[PDB]
Amino acid sequence: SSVALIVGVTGIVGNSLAEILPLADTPSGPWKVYGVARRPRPAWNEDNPINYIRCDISDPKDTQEKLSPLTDITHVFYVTWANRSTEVERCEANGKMLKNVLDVVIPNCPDLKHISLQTGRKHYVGPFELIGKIETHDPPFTEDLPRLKFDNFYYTQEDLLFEEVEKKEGLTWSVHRPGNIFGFSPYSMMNLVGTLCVYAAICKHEGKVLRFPGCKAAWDGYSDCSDADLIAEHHIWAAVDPYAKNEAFNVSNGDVFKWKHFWKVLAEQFGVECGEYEEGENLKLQDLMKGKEPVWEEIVRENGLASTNLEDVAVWWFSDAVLDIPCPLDSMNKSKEHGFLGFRNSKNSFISWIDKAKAYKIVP
Ligand SMILES: NC(=O)c1ccc[n+]([C@@H]2O[C@H](COP(=O)([O-])OP(=O)(O)OC[C@H]3O[C@@H](n4cnc5c(N)ncnc54)[C@H](O)[C@@H]3O)[C@@H](O)[C@H]2O)c1
Ligand SMILES: CC(=O)[C@H]1CC[C@H]2[C@@H]3CCC4=CC(=O)CC[C@]4(C)[C@H]3CC[C@]12C
Repeated sequence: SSVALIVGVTGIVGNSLAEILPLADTPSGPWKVYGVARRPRPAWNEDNPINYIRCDISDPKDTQEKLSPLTDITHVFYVTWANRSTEVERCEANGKMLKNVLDVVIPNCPDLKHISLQTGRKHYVGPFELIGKIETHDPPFTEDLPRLKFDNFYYTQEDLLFEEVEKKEGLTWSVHRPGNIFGFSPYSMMNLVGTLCVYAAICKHEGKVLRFPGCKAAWDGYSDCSDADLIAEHHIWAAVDPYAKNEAFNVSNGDVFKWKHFWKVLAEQFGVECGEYEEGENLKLQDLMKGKEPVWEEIVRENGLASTNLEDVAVWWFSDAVLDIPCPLDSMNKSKEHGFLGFRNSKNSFISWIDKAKAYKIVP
């Protein structure tokens, strides 16, 4: 039987992996699940049969401390990251985080079969600062085209992973590059759905219109996204399928959409009146929601929500970052040609993840 390690279990995809791995019908199930994180176990992670572990993977001592006793690990799911001012600092911080984990697991786990590493569609468009500013390859992005000639901590992590798996015969790897992730995790540093839900709940409480905080290309152009549960199934599939070993795969829901339509979905789900894209405005939730923490705590008590601080639940800079730029699509041909036929209805996923945030009483 298989034993999984989820590096970043309170994450947006780690929480999906924590919910799906111990399922009875999950491939290679039953699954024993260790889940690594720093914070204490929150309230939306409590009803899963997961063996929680508190550890800062940037500290090589706590990583040797907490992970050396773990003997039975068969598969590893690295699904965390760290943000810094420049991309060079992200290469250093995230390379060391992945290295500390692998230095421990590979020798101290005799049955280690697979390591799956989650990167992203930034692999193709470049780091945050350079996005829209550098000549990329032409979309839709395919997995095995040359890397951009710029720094990128996805590149740094991939090279590291390739060297580390060599230290064990029959050790095998996979990397998964999702688009914007539709999922549920209040602790996530990039939870787009949760951020858009809070902005809709604040527009509702104030009687103001849900205005689009982005550009016309995100409003009127084609967009796609990656469902968190679908990314989890994508990890598990590559972890257990030997015809997907040592390969990089995109993972997106399989359909496109326009935030023009999704806005009315978001508007319908919170009772707000849908606003349209206003030209020559360039509205930023980071600016628009400045100093609105009292309004949030007013919403929380008036709707019996869970005790949440606006900063944790809404990452305005991320939301602004995604809606201010056009959406270049990726291709799911390589995954489908290797036998992964999973998919999601992006509209239904959006509603589904909105309703999960409502269900856990994070938004009204
Ligand atoms: N969030 C997104 O929308 C998004 C979309 C595309 C690709 N990505 C890529 O997915 C990968 C993972 O992102 P995410 O968004 O799933 O993560 P996340 O922010 O949603 O959650 C990360 C998880 O790891 C844990 N954690 C963070 N710091 C830690 C540390 N120092 N030590 C141990 N654990 C730690 C957190 O507690 C959290 O549980 C990243 O490389 C990201 O580039 C994310
Ligand atoms: C709808 C949209 O604007 C999305 C589609 C492709 C997405 C970008 C490319 C993929 C992506 C992944 C990340 O983890 C950081 C933000 C970026 C860089 C995304 C920001 C928002 C974009 C541009």
